[PDB]
Amino acid sequence: PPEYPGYRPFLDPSISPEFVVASEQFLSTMVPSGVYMRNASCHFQGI
Amino acid sequence: PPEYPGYRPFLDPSISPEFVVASEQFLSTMVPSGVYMRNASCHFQGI
Ligand SMILES: *[C@@H]1O[C@H](CO)[C@@H](O)[C@H](O)[C@H]1NC(C)=O
Ligand SMILES: *[C@@H]1O[C@H](CO)[C@@H](O)[C@H](O)[C@H]1NC(C)=O
Repeated sequence: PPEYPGYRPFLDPSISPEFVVASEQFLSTMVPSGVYMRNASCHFQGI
Repeated sequence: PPEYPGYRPFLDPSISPEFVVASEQFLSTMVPSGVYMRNASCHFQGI
C-alpha cells in the first residue's frame, strides 16, 4: 500500500457490501481440509 | 489547481465556516470607492 500521507478528515471510511465479498467470502478458496500441530523443534505428530 | 483526477464518491465537499472568512470577508480589502463606465471604444465619460 502507499505510504501514510496524513490524516484526511474528509475521507469517508465506511465499509461497502462489496468488501464483504472481496475479502471474507474469497478466503474460503484457501482454507484447507486439515491443520497440523508442531513442536518447538520440527516435530509434527500433534506436538 | 491540480488537474481533474476523476470523481471521488468519498470526498466530503461540505463548506467550512473558515471558508466564509478566507474567501468572502477577504475580498473587501480590494473593493474600490468608485467604478468607471466605458464605451465600446475607449471612452470613459459614463459611456
Ligand atoms: C519435541 O517433542 C519431543 C517428543 O515429542 C520432546 O521430547 C521434545 O522436548 C520436544 N521439543 C521441544 C523443544 O519441546
Ligand atoms: C463612443 O462614444 C461616442 C460619444 O460618447 C459615440 O459617438 C461612439 O459611437 C461610441 N463608440 C461606440 C463604439 O459606440
